[PDB]
Amino acid sequence: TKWDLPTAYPASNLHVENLTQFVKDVDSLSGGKLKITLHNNASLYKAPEIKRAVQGNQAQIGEILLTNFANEDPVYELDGLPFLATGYDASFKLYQAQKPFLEKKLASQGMMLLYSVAWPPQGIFANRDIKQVSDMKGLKWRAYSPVTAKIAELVGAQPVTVQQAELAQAMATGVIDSYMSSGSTGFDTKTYEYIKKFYDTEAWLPKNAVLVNKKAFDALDPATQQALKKAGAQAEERGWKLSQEKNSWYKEQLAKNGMAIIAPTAELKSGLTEVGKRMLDDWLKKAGADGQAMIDAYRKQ
Ligand SMILES: O=C1CC[C@@H](C(=O)O)N1
Repeated sequence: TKWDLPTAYPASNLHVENLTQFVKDVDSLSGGKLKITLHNNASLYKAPEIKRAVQGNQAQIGEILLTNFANEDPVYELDGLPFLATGYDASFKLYQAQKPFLEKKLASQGMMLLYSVAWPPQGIFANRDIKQVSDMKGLKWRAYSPVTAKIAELVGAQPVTVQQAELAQAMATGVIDSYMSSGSTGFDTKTYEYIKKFYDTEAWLPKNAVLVNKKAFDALDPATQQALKKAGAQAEERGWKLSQEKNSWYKEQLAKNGMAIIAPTAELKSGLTEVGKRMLDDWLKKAGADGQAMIDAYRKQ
């Protein structure tokens, strides 16, 4: 059996490095009965397209950024809310709280959640001095999701969505001067050529998820199914591992390259916390009882 797996990120990206090992694990564990071809850097499907591609079984498996789908259902927005889970442990616990509801929602559309891994803690790339939220008014902001567009609007920035595959170009032509993302993305797009500061706000840790079409899964023999699930579990473990481990490497490498890595003032964090509380209120209202259940489970961990 041959499957195709689109990802929106380049070969050098930590999630794709992990996906590369994952496809090798599926081959090895399934004894070669399942071969997955990776289509990287949005070459086959682009970020906004991948969930629909797997839903229709155009690709049997695919990697998405959960928060790209925040407008479709509140469950997708959760790991993009600022100042709710601001480290790897809190992020993993938020994930565990979210997971049953993510799986339920995906199941309603004929998909399975294979594994999910957090991007590194999100900071602000800017050329400006930002000591408080007001210092962000009027920023030419690059969003990578609906939620990150909302955050921009809430700080008075002016966002435009640009996928990572188009980010280097958007910076090089000056359409955007600032954004929130990881040291990972900053490094991989050589953001240091155009933008000189990264405020290490660790505001959230958004996850990617590898989704599988249920019908495609069901067509496989039991051993091959189990090989895929085991490869999936190994991928989750390794992905969280590599995400956290490389985070310090990217920050120090960005510094090597002339970027100022700056811890946020208490004032900047408090202002963004206020934005976060507003967004969580809004989210609870959209999400209803399921939102409350998720937040309760997260707060119990
Ligand atoms: O850290 C991240 C989250 C999504 C991706 C991006 O900037 O598009 N990099």
